[PDB]
Amino acid sequence: RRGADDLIGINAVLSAEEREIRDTVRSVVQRRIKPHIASWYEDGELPARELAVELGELGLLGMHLKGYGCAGMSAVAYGLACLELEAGDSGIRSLVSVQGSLAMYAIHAFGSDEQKDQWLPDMASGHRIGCFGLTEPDHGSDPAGMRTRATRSGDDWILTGTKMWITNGSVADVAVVWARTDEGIRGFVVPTDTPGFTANTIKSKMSLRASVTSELVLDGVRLPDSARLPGATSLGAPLRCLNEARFGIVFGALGAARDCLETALAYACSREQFDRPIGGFQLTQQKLADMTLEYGKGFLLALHLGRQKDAGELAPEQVSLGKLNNVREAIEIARTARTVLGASGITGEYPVMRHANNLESVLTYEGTSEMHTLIIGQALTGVGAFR
Amino acid sequence: RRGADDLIGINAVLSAEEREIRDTVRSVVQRRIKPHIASWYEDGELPARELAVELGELGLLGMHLKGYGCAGMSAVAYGLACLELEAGDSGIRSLVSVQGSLAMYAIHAFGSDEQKDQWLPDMASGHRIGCFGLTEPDHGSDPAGMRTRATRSGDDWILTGTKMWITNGSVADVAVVWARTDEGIRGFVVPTDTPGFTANTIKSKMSLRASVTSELVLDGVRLPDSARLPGATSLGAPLRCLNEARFGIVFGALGAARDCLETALAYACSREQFDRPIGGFQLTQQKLADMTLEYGKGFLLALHLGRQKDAGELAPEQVSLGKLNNVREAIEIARTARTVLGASGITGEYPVMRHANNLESVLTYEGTSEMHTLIIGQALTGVGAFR
Amino acid sequence: RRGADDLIGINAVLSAEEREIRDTVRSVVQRRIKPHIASWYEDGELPARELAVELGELGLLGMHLKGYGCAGMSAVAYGLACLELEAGDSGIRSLVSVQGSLAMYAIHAFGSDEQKDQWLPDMASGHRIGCFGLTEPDHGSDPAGMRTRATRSGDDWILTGTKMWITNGSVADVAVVWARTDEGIRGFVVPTDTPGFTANTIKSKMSLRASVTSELVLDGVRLPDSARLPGATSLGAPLRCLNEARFGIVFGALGAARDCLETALAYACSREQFDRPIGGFQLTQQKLADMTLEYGKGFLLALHLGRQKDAGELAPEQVSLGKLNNVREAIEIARTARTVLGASGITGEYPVMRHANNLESVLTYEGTSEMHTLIIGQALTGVGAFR
Amino acid sequence: RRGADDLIGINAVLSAEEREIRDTVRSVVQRRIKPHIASWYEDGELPARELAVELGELGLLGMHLKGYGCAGMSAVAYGLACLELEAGDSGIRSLVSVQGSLAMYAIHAFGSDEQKDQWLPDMASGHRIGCFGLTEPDHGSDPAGMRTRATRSGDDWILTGTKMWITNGSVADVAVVWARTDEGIRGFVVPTDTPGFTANTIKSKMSLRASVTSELVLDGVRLPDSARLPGATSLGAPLRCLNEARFGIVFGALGAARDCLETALAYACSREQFDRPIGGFQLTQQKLADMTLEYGKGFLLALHLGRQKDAGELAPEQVSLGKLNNVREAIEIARTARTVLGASGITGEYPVMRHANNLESVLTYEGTSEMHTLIIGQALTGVGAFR
Ligand SMILES: Cc1cc2c(cc1C)N(C[C@H](O)[C@H](O)[C@H](O)COP(=O)(O)OP(=O)(O)OC[C@H]1O[C@@H](n3cnc4c(N)ncnc43)[C@H](O)[C@@H]1O)c1[nH]c(=O)[nH]c(=O)c1N2
Ligand SMILES: Cc1cc2c(cc1C)N(C[C@H](O)[C@H](O)[C@H](O)COP(=O)(O)OP(=O)(O)OC[C@H]1O[C@@H](n3cnc4c(N)ncnc43)[C@H](O)[C@@H]1O)c1[nH]c(=O)[nH]c(=O)c1N2
Ligand SMILES: Cc1cc2c(cc1C)N(C[C@H](O)[C@H](O)[C@H](O)COP(=O)(O)OP(=O)(O)OC[C@H]1O[C@@H](n3cnc4c(N)ncnc43)[C@H](O)[C@@H]1O)c1[nH]c(=O)[nH]c(=O)c1N2
Ligand SMILES: Cc1cc2c(cc1C)N(C[C@H](O)[C@H](O)[C@H](O)COP(=O)(O)OP(=O)(O)OC[C@H]1O[C@@H](n3cnc4c(N)ncnc43)[C@H](O)[C@@H]1O)c1[nH]c(=O)[nH]c(=O)c1N2
Ligand SMILES: [Cl-]
Ligand SMILES: [Cl-]
Ligand SMILES: [Cl-]
Ligand SMILES: [Cl-]
Ligand SMILES: [Cl-]
Ligand SMILES: [Cl-]
Ligand SMILES: [Cl-]
Ligand SMILES: [Cl-]
Repeated sequence: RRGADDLIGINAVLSAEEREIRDTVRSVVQRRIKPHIASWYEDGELPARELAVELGELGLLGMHLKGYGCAGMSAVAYGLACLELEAGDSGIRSLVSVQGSLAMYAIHAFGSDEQKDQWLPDMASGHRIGCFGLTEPDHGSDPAGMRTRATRSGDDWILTGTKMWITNGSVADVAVVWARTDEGIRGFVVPTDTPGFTANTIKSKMSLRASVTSELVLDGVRLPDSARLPGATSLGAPLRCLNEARFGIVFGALGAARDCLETALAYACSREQFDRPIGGFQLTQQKLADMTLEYGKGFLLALHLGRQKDAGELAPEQVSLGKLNNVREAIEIARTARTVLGASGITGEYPVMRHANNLESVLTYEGTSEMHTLIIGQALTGVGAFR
Repeated sequence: RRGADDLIGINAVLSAEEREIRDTVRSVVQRRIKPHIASWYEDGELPARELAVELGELGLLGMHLKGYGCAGMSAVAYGLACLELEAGDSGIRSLVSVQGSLAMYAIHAFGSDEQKDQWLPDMASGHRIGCFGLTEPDHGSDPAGMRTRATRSGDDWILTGTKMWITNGSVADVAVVWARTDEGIRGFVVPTDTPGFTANTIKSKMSLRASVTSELVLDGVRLPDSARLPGATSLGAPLRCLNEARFGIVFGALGAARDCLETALAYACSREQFDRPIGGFQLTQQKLADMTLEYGKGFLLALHLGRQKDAGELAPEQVSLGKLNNVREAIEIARTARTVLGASGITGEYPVMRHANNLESVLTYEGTSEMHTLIIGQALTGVGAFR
Repeated sequence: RRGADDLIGINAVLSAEEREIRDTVRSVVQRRIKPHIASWYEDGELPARELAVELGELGLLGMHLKGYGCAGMSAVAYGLACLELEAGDSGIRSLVSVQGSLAMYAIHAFGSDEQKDQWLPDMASGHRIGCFGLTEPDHGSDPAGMRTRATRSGDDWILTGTKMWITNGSVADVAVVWARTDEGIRGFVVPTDTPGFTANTIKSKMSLRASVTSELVLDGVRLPDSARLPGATSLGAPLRCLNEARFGIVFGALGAARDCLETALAYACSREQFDRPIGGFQLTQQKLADMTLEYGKGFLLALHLGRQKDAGELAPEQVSLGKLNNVREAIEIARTARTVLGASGITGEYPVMRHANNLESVLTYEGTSEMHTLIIGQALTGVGAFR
Repeated sequence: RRGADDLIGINAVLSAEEREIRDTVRSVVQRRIKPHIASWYEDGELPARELAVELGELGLLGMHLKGYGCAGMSAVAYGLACLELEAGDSGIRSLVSVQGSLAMYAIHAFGSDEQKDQWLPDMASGHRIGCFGLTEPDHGSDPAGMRTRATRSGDDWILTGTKMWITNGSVADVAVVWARTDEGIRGFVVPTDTPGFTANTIKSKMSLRASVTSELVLDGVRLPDSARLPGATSLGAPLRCLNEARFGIVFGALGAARDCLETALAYACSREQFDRPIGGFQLTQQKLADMTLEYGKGFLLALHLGRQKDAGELAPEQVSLGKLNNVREAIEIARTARTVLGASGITGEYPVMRHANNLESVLTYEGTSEMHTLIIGQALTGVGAFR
């Protein structure tokens, strides 16, 4: 029996430095996440604040950023880290994506030196948690239509609106909030203790239950001009953040896929029915071959994109190739794997249903499958088809 | 806007009697199931005993059986009832399938007059709950390999083994248990208070959470010969029961599909993005068209099979056409529908994730997709390919 | 071994009258089409004029029309006839569709009594061949944009434009030609000997090679006002004709599917590999089950639509369900069947490649898959998404 | 507008040497193959002998072999060459695959020095054409079951049997023929002028029409022992040859895909319907995105396998990943591309139907999709499921 990674030949196309980072994160996941995750997911509650500190002190927050206590690792090493985190759980990887590639990235890329120096080192250590308030109840795929507004009042700004589906929102110390102004989209560094700001936890989730997801109500929150991100002057600012986060998801989704594929492979060799291992039936082999193919193609695509990113050669339409492909192929792998487990596959004895349900959120967030199709389509044709 | 049933033209191919039964069950579901189901599913607990009484007193237990207080309705009317029940929830329809088409059916078909007279009227009223113990930890798709044994001891039988994944097991008054004997497979009517018999509820389910699913331990349970089902003399007896239950699932799965499709259709007309209803985008219309097609083809297949069943013309390989097709197409409808809802689709605000997760169990139980493929294949070729 | 029709149970849902018509057409196909079709297809040439006479004298032209020597058969019987014709070859069924459901239908529905009396009886006998000139080089899916014009000159009309992909065009005696005028779309009965009218046969076809497909050049063709179809006053006139033809295709495509499925079933039982019939392998059974399911669902959909049509209950969006589904599922059946035949499947020893290539034209013509998706989508949502 | 190769970023992961070879072969294809291929394919006839000389003198026969006038290029460069050849036509690439990776390879790997010195330089120049006789009428996927026999007669061998579907057979000077003997499978270098040897061209092909495909009849062909390949002592010998040829197909199939994708991309930008380029509709963009993804994933898989092959790290189950994936994804690309062209796509004005029909043979030969599934399955599970 050859495992999927062995059959694909993954280690041989990575460096020793990359493999070391991957191995380090895998060990963190096996030790600190996997023993608890079934319970956190079932309960829909996790010690998010304590976990952020743990992960930050381990060097896992802001991994792809430079300075301020961050790891400054390569795009490929960061990708491998995300893959390992998500093999643990997509909710856990989501906490990390929002912290580093959304909230910290926004401050790193568009913030004043005062904002960077105030927030980034404590965010890298996990002692202060961020969130990224873009989506609203009525505006998700079309953030250009956002209705949260920032209006001037003397030297201050007044922020009024509601953000929805905001990861980490209820446990966040700081919110990077996007708003429309009379001169275009702007972003603000919003301490969550500011009067007028409330965060409400979303309950009854059937996906991403080991993550905090919130409504943010900005009920006329008054901020000084110094709270504005000076470098953010258009919708392109939040979109640059999304493209950073999307890259991590390109790798991350493959971790959930891998965990499911490995589960199905092991089960197909151990479980017998009709006097042979179920892996000895053609219909089982078809599934295992198909899943291994999409995992391997997805990994080679992710690695290619990461190598391009490190070389400085990576556009949003290229990231969209990876995001469109790897998330939908991952969720199909999870679904197929569950069928191989039969009834055993319907409980948290195995990770497959958790992965499959989690991947519903990953499929939708950071641009739906349709959004990525249209981004790629526009690149290929020169014609937008969003409207 | 035309709804899916209107576009397909369903009412015109049903009788007034059939439509009345359908409407009656729909009203029961809307009144007695839908207001509570989100909570029952989340909690993984429901008042199963009280619900059985409610459903029985409403005429909904043993619907397709004749006599003993049962409705004696046609195959088509029974199918429509199952569709409505499952549009409520597959777990609820499962409680009903096990009660009527498995446990009562077995007694009705193979029982002595003493067994029928003792058990069936109280089962039809819901005052006594049954379960059907075929599957074991190591034998599911291949029940011919079952290892639960029944051995003679004087005039008594001693039953020893474990059954697993048994719907209603922990709340059952009576268990119809299948065992191997020196002269072939036999079935027994096992009061669950018999010494040596225990039932343990399976927890941590990610599917069918509004149903009771159990392990049955038969630790040398001593029964008189009068507990044996006299008419059951081979594996064909439990298989006849499965074919009755499978028929109800052929219709039932379409109810979960319908509920999801209707949800997606309504949302596509109400939700706007990029300044139009999302139903005004081609990619949305593709989904809605594809889902409506598979729902309608699945319904026409179910109706055809039901008409054959009423005419006396329905073989197991024909039932397998419906079971193979309608469950996998239903789960694909649920999955696709969830994508149309975006983030809103990930909570129990909408029924789609519950339906999709429930359908995992329906896909596996009563013969997996692979089993039905091989049943149809053997019919088409004359050659078995199970081994 | 049960054949697909036997497993589905088709004869039991048809009348004796319907079965008789079906059987009669099957015999015509077996005797007059199947012995020659491989040669006609390879050559890309067939005795179309002689064949039209044969088919007309057999009662097969204008089958669903009433009067003028036409059969006046039901929608269901007509459908079954089309299925049998296409099981022979889609090109042959195309000749018939254009003759009856397009060219004759247009005259029957919108013509003057003079036009009907002049043309229809000789068209029903096959002694005069029609064609239906809607599509142009630059306008296919959007016939509202057609640029062929009809302009008044005294009491005459002058028709100027080019029609393209016109079945029967080079062998037609009469062309029903659609044109834009200052008062909307109009249709004309155009004798093909009219000065200025030329028809050029399209060559190098890789599909529908046993059909004549042509360019029509109307180079200022002068016609009296009596050539205008008086009842045709908008784009809805040619669209009504298309909806008649589409209905026949709903059934027709299933004939090509059936022929391929039957071929694969027979081969799977006869061909041995690895010491068993290839039908004894699970992967083969998967294909045979899947194909049989889509054939049967497609047939039940077609029959349902035909029963609605006879009852007067059939809208264009309902026809589109059948056209969208049955053509794409038929072509997938043909493709899958070819794989079962291995190398033997690549020559005209078997009909599968001819059917698969023919179905490319059927998938595109009478509204592409995308057009039908959007017709169904608009019906479901109330919102057009063509633009 | 970004082309597919540009969007994927292919040149940046190749060397200048690799790009030069690719470019050289592309120019040969554009100049010597593309102007004639529509006619050769339609006619089912090509100047195969003259073409072999042309290709050999250009260095394109035996590209991956060392010595004897062969190019000795890397696995990656050879792959790129095959991709370019097949973008021309799969039939043409097939002539090359059989010449180099089957017939020459067999002699190179298992032949005596006398055989190598006699045959290989004239095969590399194209002045002598080879074929590879493994498949028989009744044994294709299971060559272990072959019935062509070689029996000893004094110091001679007598070869008796029929080989079928043999590329280049009717134009071959030499046939590498596999036979069963009393001591296992053996291979023979068979001059085609040997008495008793006849080759018959297979006609009525609907695929690979620009290739010669033949029946070989070995009617008691008498050969000296020196005709035996000394190094071939089991079924593993012909299988090693297949694994060499399969590798070239992993790349080759992507060339047919590319040509189709490029065709669809150009057409989507040029063709207007409903007042916009058809590439401006969402359903068109979905197709273009999906095709580009599978082309790019397939290319990254091929390149990965080629890099492994050059490093000495490439097993048959790894080759099977590429063969299974790239051929079925290529044929799906061709099919999808044809739909984008509408009616224009059904003639040889565009290359898509030729590519799609050619790929039917590529899907089947060198191991069917099912064979590759089972090779991968056995590697993953340790259990064979062929029987
Ligand atoms: C658990 C979780 C966590 C988060 C988030 C979501 C979830 C579920 N998101 C929000 C996420 O980014 C958001 O859900 C997506 O952008 C999709 O937006 P909507 O859900 O509003 O769907 P929306 O209403 O946009 O779309 C609904 C459906 O219509 C389709 N559609 C929309 N426009 C279309 C068009 N023009 N053409 C074709 N189809 C179209 C969509 O693809 C989708 O299928 C978030 N956000 C945030 O700011 N910060 C965060 O931390 C997170 N985290
Ligand atoms: C919630 C719920 C509720 C119930 C039940 C299940 C569940 C999940 N069932 C049990 C159910 O019938 C059982 O799960 C199925 O028969 C499948 O058996 P296993 O789960 O053991 O899978 P099993 O181990 O048989 O199969 C595992 C996988 O291997 C495949 N496979 C097996 N044999 C194969 C072959 N020869 N060729 C190809 N593939 C093959 C299967 O298709 C599946 O994908 C049950 N039972 C009962 O007796 N009473 C009840 O009330 C219920 N209720
Ligand atoms: C062999 C044969 C025979 C005939 C015919 C065709 C063929 C191949 N037809 C013509 C046929 O009706 C025509 O090909 C189709 O209507 C499609 O039009 P075009 O080929 O111009 O494609 P067109 O250019 O319209 O479309 C090209 C592609 O773009 C897509 N597309 C177009 N608009 C779109 C939109 N708004 N949104 C999304 N996608 C869109 C299409 O679905 C297609 O995939 C015909 N005609 C006739 O009048 N009489 C006849 O007898 C016949 N017979
Ligand atoms: C144009 C062209 C050109 C060539 C060739 C073919 C063609 C079409 N081939 C022959 C080719 O290698 C051969 O067609 C394939 O190996 C498949 O064998 P059969 O066609 O006999 O199908 P076969 O009869 O083996 O299989 C029929 C079907 O059954 C399936 N099947 C078979 N066994 C199965 C199993 N155990 N489980 C599941 N499914 C199974 C197959 O996958 C296939 O779908 C060839 N050969 C050669 O020696 N030299 C050459 O040059 C060429 N060239
Ligand atoms: Cl991050
Ligand atoms: Cl746009
Ligand atoms: Cl029941
Ligand atoms: Cl069997
Ligand atoms: Cl007709
Ligand atoms: Cl529109
Ligand atoms: Cl070669
Ligand atoms: Cl084997």
